[PDB]
Amino acid sequence: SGFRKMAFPSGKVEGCMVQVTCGTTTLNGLWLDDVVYCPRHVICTSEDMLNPNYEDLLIRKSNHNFLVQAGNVQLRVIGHSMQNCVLKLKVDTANPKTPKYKFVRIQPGQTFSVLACYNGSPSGVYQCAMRPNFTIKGSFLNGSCGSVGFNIDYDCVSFCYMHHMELPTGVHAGTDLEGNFYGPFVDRQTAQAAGTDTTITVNVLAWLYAAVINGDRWFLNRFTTTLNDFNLVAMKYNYEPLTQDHVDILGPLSAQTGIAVLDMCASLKELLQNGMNGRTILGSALLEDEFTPFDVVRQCSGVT
Amino acid sequence: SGFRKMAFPSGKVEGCMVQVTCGTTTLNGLWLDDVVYCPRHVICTSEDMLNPNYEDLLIRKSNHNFLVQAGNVQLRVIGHSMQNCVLKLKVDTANPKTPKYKFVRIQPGQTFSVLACYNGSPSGVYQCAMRPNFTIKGSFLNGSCGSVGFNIDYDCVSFCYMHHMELPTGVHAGTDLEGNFYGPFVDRQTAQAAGTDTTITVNVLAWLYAAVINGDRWFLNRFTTTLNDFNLVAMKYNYEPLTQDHVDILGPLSAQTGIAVLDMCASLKELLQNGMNGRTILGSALLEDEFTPFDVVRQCSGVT
Ligand SMILES: COc1ccccc1OCCNC(=O)c1cc(=O)[nH]c2cccc(C)c12
Ligand SMILES: COc1ccccc1OCCNC(=O)c1cc(=O)[nH]c2cccc(C)c12
Repeated sequence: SGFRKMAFPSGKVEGCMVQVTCGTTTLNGLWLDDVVYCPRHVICTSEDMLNPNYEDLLIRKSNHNFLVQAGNVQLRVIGHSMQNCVLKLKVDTANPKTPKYKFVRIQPGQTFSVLACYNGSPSGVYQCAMRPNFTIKGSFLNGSCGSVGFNIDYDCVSFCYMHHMELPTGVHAGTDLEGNFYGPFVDRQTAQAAGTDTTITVNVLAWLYAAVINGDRWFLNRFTTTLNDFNLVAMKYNYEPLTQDHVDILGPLSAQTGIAVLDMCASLKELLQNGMNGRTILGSALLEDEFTPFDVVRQCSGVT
Repeated sequence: SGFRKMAFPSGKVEGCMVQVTCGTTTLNGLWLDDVVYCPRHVICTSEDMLNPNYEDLLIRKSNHNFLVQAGNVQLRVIGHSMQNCVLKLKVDTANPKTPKYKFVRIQPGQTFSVLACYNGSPSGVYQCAMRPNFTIKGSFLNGSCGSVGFNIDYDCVSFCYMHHMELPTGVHAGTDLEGNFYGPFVDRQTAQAAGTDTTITVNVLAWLYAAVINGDRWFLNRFTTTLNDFNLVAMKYNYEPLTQDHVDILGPLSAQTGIAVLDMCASLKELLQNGMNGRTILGSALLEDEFTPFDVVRQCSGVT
């Protein structure tokens, strides 16, 4: 028992982190097979970043200008290319530590672990959610660019995120591993509107199920509701509308606890309307939305 | 910017996890050099656990009865010994993945990362604190015994905890790597009183400094207090008394923010007496005590 914001073991990803330097800019790269992936803004200078002409900046760069160092060893760069907002540096040596991997574009509301790195060295690992507005509320300082987000299914790492920047609001933005930004963001130092965010309803319900499994049951009530009635409350409280696909994803947790999804919706409805009254659920005094139904089952079943 | 419950990168510890089987019990072992460390209760059966005679149970066991498997390879056990509540299985092969390491006994209020494992396979990593009453509020299921707690200083892993059991209250208990339990706990299936717990005051103050650094400043007020006045409030709210050693440890954060420790104590005093009034600090609606002053500086400075 117990419920924690658990990250995947980061070992397989640690073995892929390298340092990429171009001119005076240093950031992190991901070395998979004979390719190092990194944010394309590694080729910029402070003057460039207000509106960089990436095509022109990259034309002035040659293979030998990209300094890639894996720990203490230097990699020889034999090709370079820009794909969307990422640079792909072909190296002459395949990473011997390359795990089985996939590149995936995650959906908003899904979760992943971030391995925060500086100068190609891992510093920490944390679990987070891709917000409905495509930002991530991460923890990143100068030099963290190129740190990646991932999920691990047994021996396969699915890389879903590469960190590109911090918005003026203090939230984070990045791309999939093909360099396509999540959200409307652009790799420029400009004011960028992140859309209206909402709370991930399916995750809050999944986390209420995790609470019941772990013994925190005070919020269970004698009520039920309908998808329509629940969605009127979710609208008022800036929660994502609950669909039958979400109810279906919550099926296993509903079966495990014997609490019908709409009955859990009625508990959530009461917590939204009345608050927690100074009480806590799984050590939290707010409604947590960073655990998916899959995460709750995985944590509550011990998948390795 | 941003502040997360960040765990150390678990790679160096993942390479040390093995599966230990004795009879029908399987749990996790830590393979460092030519020794595998595991909880001594691996030699018990369900009937034994109410009050096991460990010396007698171990006498019936021979080297060949301890099945140690590192991934898919089997280790040959050439010696066994019990030290306090741990078993030390001498194997004929030194772990090639043994990082530079130390065994340390952490103090209550200090933090560490746990690499939760099942059948010798890592499943997840999370950050937690050793509670003032020597329990840990972890997330562990059946088979998690032998999972370890650690801290990493550059290339050196300081192992501080090995998981032994879940108390009937749902909190966790374990030992240092010499097998000495933290707290009054014994490795028996019995009702065991965990002492009165308190909130880690120095950590809550460190986390308020992390909040100021990251932009959450609403709780700062026009007041100050004394160590004596603050300690009367800390007594009433079951917080650890603040000492000058704690103020001294908070020196660097006080210098970074320019907010005197006693002025931050006055903000904490007001939050204890008035609550958060439906507001949040670093995404939390309660006062967080699982970040030490060292953790706050490390996260806010990017140590790798
Ligand atoms: C405005 O910056 C960019 C905009 C578009 C593209 C790239 C931009 O920056 C690239 C460098 N950024 C970081 O390394 C950075 C990332 C982060 O998440 N937090 C920070 C906290 C303090 C200081 C810094 C520099 C960071
Ligand atoms: C009463 O148990 C012991 C007492 C003293 C000594 C050893 C004891 O158990 C050894 C086995 N324990 C676990 O593997 C276990 C650990 C844990 O943290 N959570 C669980 C959640 C559900 C089920 C189980 C079995 C666990």
